[PDB]
Amino acid sequence: FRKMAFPSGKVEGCMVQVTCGTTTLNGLWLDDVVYCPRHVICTSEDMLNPNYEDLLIRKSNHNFLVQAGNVQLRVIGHSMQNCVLKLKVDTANPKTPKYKFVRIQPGQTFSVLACYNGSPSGVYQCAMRPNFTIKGSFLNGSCGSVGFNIDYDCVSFCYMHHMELPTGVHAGTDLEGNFYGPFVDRQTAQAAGTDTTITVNVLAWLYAAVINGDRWFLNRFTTTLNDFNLVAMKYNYEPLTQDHVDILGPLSAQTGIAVLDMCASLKELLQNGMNGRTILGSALLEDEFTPFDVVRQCSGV
Amino acid sequence: SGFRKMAFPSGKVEGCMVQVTCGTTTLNGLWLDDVVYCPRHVICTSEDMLNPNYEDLLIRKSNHNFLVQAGNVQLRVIGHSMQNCVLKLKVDTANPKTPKYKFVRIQPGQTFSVLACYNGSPSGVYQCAMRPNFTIKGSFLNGSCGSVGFNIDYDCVSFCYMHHMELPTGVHAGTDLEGNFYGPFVDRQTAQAAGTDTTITVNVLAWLYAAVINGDRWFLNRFTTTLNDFNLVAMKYNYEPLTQDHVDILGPLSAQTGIAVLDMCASLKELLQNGMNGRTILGSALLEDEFTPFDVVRQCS
Ligand SMILES: *[C@@H](O)[C@H](C[C@@H]1CCNC1=O)NC(=O)[C@H](CC(C)C)NC(=O)OC[C@@H]1CCC(=O)N1Cc1ccc2c(c1)OC(F)(F)O2
Ligand SMILES: *[C@@H](O)[C@H](C[C@@H]1CCNC1=O)NC(=O)[C@H](CC(C)C)NC(=O)OC[C@@H]1CCC(=O)N1Cc1ccc2c(c1)OC(F)(F)O2
Repeated sequence: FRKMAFPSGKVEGCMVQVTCGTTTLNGLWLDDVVYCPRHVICTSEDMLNPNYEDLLIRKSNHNFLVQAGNVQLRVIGHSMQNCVLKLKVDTANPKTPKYKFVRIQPGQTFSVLACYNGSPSGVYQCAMRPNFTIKGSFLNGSCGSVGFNIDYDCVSFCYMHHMELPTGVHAGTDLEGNFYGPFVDRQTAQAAGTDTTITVNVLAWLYAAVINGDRWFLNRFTTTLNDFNLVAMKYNYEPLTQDHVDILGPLSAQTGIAVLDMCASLKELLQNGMNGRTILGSALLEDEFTPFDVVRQCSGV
Repeated sequence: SGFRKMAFPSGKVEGCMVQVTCGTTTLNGLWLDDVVYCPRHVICTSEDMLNPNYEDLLIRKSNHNFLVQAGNVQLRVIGHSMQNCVLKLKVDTANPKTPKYKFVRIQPGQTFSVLACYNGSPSGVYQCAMRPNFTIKGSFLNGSCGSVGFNIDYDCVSFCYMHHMELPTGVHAGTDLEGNFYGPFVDRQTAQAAGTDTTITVNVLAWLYAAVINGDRWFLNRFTTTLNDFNLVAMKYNYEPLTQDHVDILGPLSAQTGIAVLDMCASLKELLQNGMNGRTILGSALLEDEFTPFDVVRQCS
């Protein structure tokens, strides 16, 4: 059972390089518009406390160099929507997929296409943490890399990358330019709120470990939803809602394990530990698979 | 901690996937220039899979018995031949999305990305390591055969794996793109068993180098060993012996850290013989063996 990213080709065809001054990062080119982080317009000194509206009015279209491979695209207009800069260019991207912009919920997963200088570098699956960070792999020059999900042939973009926090986690916006979380695109040290574990996802992953014939963790005990949630919250796990229980049905039916029976198993693991043993390889409980993720990977989408 | 299994962007390979059908048996093929490569067992009915005679099955076949499709568009077959366990179908159209490519045969311990495909359609991409027993731990469902594993160096796709089967323990086996199986497996629907697996020592050493790069270096000792002494001890812990090629591919990390490979070997030996003693490395009490030296450099630097 594998953490699996969406095929990235439809997104690769949209990545371009955007430069302003000595600053270079990635942009996303959809039809005749290039989307990128607005802090591209900032110098070193600008980044410590940037008045973006002020810095933006002092720029011309010709301050922005956009490159699709070897080809420069001419910027014929620019505007700003929250923390994203939109650069209108004179050519349409014929590789534009069917797409939508979505804001994802904490606990949901998406694929990241990490890019440098407009060139795709790697792809991997991430979850929006409850504290609205993401545990990504992003180096200098990764900004403007995007996160996405694919449904049929439609790409739903949900994340654009802007920053790293001192703990090594990452923060960014949706494609409307609104940050996930209480962060700001200024070069200052920013801490996140206390993170919590995505309980419905841990439960999905336990079911997966069962489906792959691993069940040392199961038990005869059982629990009410509320008593589970009391213990969950004590251990900085998110509460489990009835809709979460509903979502887990399919995995429940599949294995013949009632959701609340699996909650009892997870409660025992929280309280006792893994006593050295491991599940699907991991010394640690995994919380970045949604129920959909586990199912779709026992379906074949 | 802070390391992710990261796959290569899959777009260049997505542009090469097709489906190949013989009667009702459909699997995936790889379309490069005017040849489609696929597992030869596409020519087998279930009765043939039980104990197939491939050369006889192939002589009964003509070009017009092979249905090759890119999406729903038929690609006409104008020639067919068998190379080891792969079928080569000459087609009348050169794939306009053919990337720069080569066919490489990887060594155990090397990692690659798998683009899991069904009916010629990509479902997901993920990183795999070739185990020392020549199996991989994939996520492969019915209809996945002919999915390929690859690395991308610059813009050149090195195809190293094509999927053919599952083993009784639920791990996976297949061939290179010349059709030669990795490991002592054959494409027949008979129960086969993989060698007992071992830990990929070269990758563990890469992981220790990664830890040192990130400032986690308690396990470094003042000592060294010969390669032979290390190998004899390591085999007692179900670790793979190192090869000269392993020593060579650790060169860049050795140089980056100034820690000679054989000194790191001595550090590892001490971890094996004395244990971790309740310590963590990179956040874990488990040594990771599915990140190659290349993987470490790509995520550190
Ligand atoms: C893309 O332009 C780039 C992406 C970064 C670079 C390294 N990894 C990334 O993800 N963005 C930025 O550099 C971003 C630009 C601002 C104008 C928004 N700055 C940034 O991340 O600066 C440091 C960061 C801002 C928020 C915060 O708390 N810090 C301070 C900090 C201090 C020490 C750190 C650290 C961040 O990350 C660390 F590496 F772990 O150590
Ligand atoms: C692609 O055509 C397909 C891929 C399979 C489908 C399920 N997972 C896969 O990887 N290949 C085959 O079905 C393949 C075709 C033959 C011509 C090789 N056969 C196959 O995998 O047959 C079963 C397998 C062959 C070697 C072996 O020992 N077996 C028997 C077996 C028994 C019990 C199993 C098992 C395999 O896998 C298990 F799920 F773990 O349980």
